[PDB]
Amino acid sequence: MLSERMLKALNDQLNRELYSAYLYFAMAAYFEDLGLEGFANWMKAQAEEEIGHALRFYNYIYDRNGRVELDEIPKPPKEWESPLKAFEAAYEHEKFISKSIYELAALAEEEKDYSTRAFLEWFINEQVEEEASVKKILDKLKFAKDSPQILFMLDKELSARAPKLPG
Amino acid sequence: MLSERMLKALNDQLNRELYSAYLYFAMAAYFEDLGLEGFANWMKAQAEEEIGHALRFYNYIYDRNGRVELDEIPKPPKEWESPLKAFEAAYEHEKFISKSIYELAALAEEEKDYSTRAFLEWFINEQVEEEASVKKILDKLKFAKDSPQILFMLDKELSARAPKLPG
Amino acid sequence: MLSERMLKALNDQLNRELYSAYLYFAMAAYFEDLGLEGFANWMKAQAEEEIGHALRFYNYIYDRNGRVELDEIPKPPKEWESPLKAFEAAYEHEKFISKSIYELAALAEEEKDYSTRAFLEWFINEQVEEEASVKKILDKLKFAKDSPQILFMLDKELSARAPKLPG
Amino acid sequence: MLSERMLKALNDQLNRELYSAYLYFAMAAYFEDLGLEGFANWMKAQAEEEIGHALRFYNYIYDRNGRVELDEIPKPPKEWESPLKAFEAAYEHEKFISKSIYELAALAEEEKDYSTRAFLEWFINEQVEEEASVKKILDKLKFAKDSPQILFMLDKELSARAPKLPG
Amino acid sequence: MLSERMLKALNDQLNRELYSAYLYFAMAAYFEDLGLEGFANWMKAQAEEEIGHALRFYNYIYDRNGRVELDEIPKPPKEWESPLKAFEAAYEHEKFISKSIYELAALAEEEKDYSTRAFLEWFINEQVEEEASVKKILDKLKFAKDSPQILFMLDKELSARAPKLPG
Amino acid sequence: MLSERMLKALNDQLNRELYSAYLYFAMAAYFEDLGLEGFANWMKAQAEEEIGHALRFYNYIYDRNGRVELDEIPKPPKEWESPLKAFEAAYEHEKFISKSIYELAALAEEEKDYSTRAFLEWFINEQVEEEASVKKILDKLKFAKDSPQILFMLDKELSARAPKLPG
Ligand SMILES: [Fe+3]
Ligand SMILES: [Fe+3]
Ligand SMILES: [Fe+3]
Ligand SMILES: [Fe+3]
Ligand SMILES: [Fe+3]
Ligand SMILES: [Fe+3]
Ligand SMILES: [Fe+3]
Ligand SMILES: [Fe+3]
Ligand SMILES: [Fe+3]
Ligand SMILES: [Fe+3]
Ligand SMILES: [Fe+3]
Ligand SMILES: [Fe+3]
Ligand SMILES: [Fe+3]
Ligand SMILES: [Fe+3]
Ligand SMILES: [Fe+3]
Ligand SMILES: [Fe+3]
Ligand SMILES: [Fe+3]
Ligand SMILES: [Fe+3]
Repeated sequence: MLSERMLKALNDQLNRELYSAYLYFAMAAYFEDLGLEGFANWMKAQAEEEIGHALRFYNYIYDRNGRVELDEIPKPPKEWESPLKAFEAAYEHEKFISKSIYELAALAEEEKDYSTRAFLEWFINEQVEEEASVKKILDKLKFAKDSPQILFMLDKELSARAPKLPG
Repeated sequence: MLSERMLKALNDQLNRELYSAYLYFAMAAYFEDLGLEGFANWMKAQAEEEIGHALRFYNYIYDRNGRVELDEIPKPPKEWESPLKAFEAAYEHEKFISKSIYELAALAEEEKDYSTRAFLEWFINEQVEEEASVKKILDKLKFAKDSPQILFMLDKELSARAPKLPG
Repeated sequence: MLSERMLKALNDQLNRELYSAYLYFAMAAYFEDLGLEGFANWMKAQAEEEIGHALRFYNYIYDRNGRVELDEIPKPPKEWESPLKAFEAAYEHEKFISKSIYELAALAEEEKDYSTRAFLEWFINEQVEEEASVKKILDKLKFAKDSPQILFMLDKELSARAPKLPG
Repeated sequence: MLSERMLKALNDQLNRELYSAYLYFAMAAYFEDLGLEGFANWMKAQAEEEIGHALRFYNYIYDRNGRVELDEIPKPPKEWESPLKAFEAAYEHEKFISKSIYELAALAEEEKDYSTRAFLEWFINEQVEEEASVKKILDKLKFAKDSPQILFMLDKELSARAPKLPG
Repeated sequence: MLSERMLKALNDQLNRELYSAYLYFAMAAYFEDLGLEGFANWMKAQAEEEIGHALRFYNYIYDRNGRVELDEIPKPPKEWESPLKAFEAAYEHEKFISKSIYELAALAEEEKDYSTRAFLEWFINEQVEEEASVKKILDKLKFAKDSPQILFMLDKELSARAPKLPG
Repeated sequence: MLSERMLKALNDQLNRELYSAYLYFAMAAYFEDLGLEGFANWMKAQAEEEIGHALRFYNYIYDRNGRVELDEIPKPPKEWESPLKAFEAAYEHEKFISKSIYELAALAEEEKDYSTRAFLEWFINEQVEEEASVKKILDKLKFAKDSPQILFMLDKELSARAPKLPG
């Protein structure tokens, strides 16, 4: 009840979600190094959220009597010219993930797989939230052009988002 | 204050820890497919634990004013002849990690890197626990051999261990 | 991320929501004049609800990186021949809001704009409720055709629903 | 508001849901007479859940100002060759309901009936959950091929789920 | 301990109880269509109650080492000329069920099946309550003759009896 | 008890208050668009307050046995050159509402309408507060001429004024 084609498409997205976790982890390491601990914490929390997204794909595949297959996780970029550029890349990256979702939605419509299409509604809606969140910080970073004072401040605000795992 | 060898070595250990997260996750998918939800949830818990280990290097590295670098994470194996064989691989894998910790310890001693070597004590003691914990289960499995009545009971026990994240 | 056709239909639907708030406020004022303070309040509660619906569009717009534009709000009718008529009016108004939404859904599908299509599901569902709830009363006012005892009773019932804001 | 074609199809699904409740009540009796009280209670609770499904249809039909009409409920099977063959029937049956739902979804789309499509969305996700929960147990019964020992411990696990009407 | 006859007769009453539930559900749909929400809830509560009655039979039957057989449940009337006539139809059905209980009892006494006769004692008493319950309402609907304003208040009186399952 | 002219002057001021809600809501969209979420929330709260002022007239008109008549709320401006400019436009708006209220006091005095003139005392005081409330913010904006860091902190302060409706 999953087509061989759809399974590959779902396992592929599961892999994109994990890569997406890892990129944020890479971004955390990058903010860490800049000393911006709040930014860094936000990125870890984001990383954890992406692992969550991956598990959602994992559970759906099992629910549909499929079989998860795990693929290499590409090595993410090490750095970025500035916090603003990191967020630009996060944004571009969320835009990339959405497109993959639409493509998945399209394939599910074409196959007449209502289950998978329904399962994806959740990601269509979550991605709206995901892009808006990244956009909102990206713009504050624009508005903070030649001003470390504001960078410092945003850093403190973002630190309110703590990754749920360590403790 | 970390020599470039040390930094490279901690980073490789960080990546080894992530690979284990992933190998264990790969094991969770293998059990899930067999419909052994107890084992499946044990592997996901084990997988989070490994991410934890990963962050300890992360944390240590930054404390010594290093820079983390994330590397690609290899495709894990997909399948195993049997639950026993997967636990065997897990056991063999932990033995692999323990040897790595020793190689790192020896590295830290030769360089007279007291800080790093202190940092590794935690890993020497944890790896004793890790090895013993997988062996216990692996032995319970040799004991079941040709008894699904026991795999059933083993599954159920193991379901006691659950991953934090989903919640 | 929002096409120009979408942006327009969304602001339009936002202004359509604001005008319902005003229409219902108009009916509140009609009911008040008939001394029917129960109906008048329920209408004021419905206005507040419509403003809520307008804020839902306002938010989705900004989330999709859009720009809200506020247009003029037409003067609503002043009078109706009877309580039954004003509810008939309000039912037809809801059936009209509904079709404005179906129209938005249709546009979204033509443009292959999954996020917007997905965001409207909520409105499709709320409208089912909106229509059913206006209808339940409408029905109770046909039963109460020529008999002010029941009209007087409905009034007390509907005063249960109060507007939250004057608090 | 509801096309004749649509309303008759919804009434037909309502009847389908009731025959489901009846089918599982039939499985409940089949299991009691085997002295599998756990199995029997599971099936009872399932029956109740199906009545709930029938009520969602009833509610939706009335919310669209339609009219429910009840058709006769056919006599269900009395017996199955074994607990496994019984769960095979249930699984084959949940698939049949899924198809009925997909067919309905296709009909709503074809007639541009957005409201009914949105309503059916809950059944597309619920059926995913339905088929999975029957498959987990179906597979457990395969894994207990010739083994009353496991059958007995399944019966005891299933007894956790219990019908609410005795209360 | 149950003769072929008693088993047959009992499995038959079980079915009538089920049909009874179905019939009340049918009147629930009828009252709901008229916009009589109170009356409609009352009838759904009565339907569950009848399912409860079926369960007592089901439980007695397995108590005596019998086997429950389920039979098809016939189409009930869609429609009544008025609320009063539904209630007349209701009452007549309750007397019909009572008569079938008495025959059951009488067959018990004849075969000298003390256990079965004793089981029915519950139903003998419950039926007294059932008929009285229906008659009170029946009679109040007569008292309401040409008074929508009374029917309104009766509906509101009845909304206090609510079905339990939806929760 | 209300002169034909008074009612008209009261209904106009009612409408003026609604237009105020709209104006402030426009300025909300404006600030939202700049990503100044705190100004945006302030403005949404003030929008609500304005709706409150309208209801005050609405209540008075019905107390004195008048009828409320609602008029078209015109299109407010979409844009302003800067946040400071918006607050200048709002001060100017409030000053005009004030003038509007004096004209109403003068009228009621001149018509020797004592009820109406006393009703307005509330507004004469409220406008003092309104004007000053805007002036304080407007002046802080002058104070923060070419300093985005002060714009930022002022945004965080105003964020404390939350509208009361999203809940
Ligand atoms: Fe994601
Ligand atoms: Fe994401
Ligand atoms: Fe998110
Ligand atoms: Fe480890
Ligand atoms: Fe380990
Ligand atoms: Fe451990
Ligand atoms: Fe609305
Ligand atoms: Fe509405
Ligand atoms: Fe509503
Ligand atoms: Fe169902
Ligand atoms: Fe089902
Ligand atoms: Fe279910
Ligand atoms: Fe009964
Ligand atoms: Fe009865
Ligand atoms: Fe009773
Ligand atoms: Fe005002
Ligand atoms: Fe004001
Ligand atoms: Fe004020």
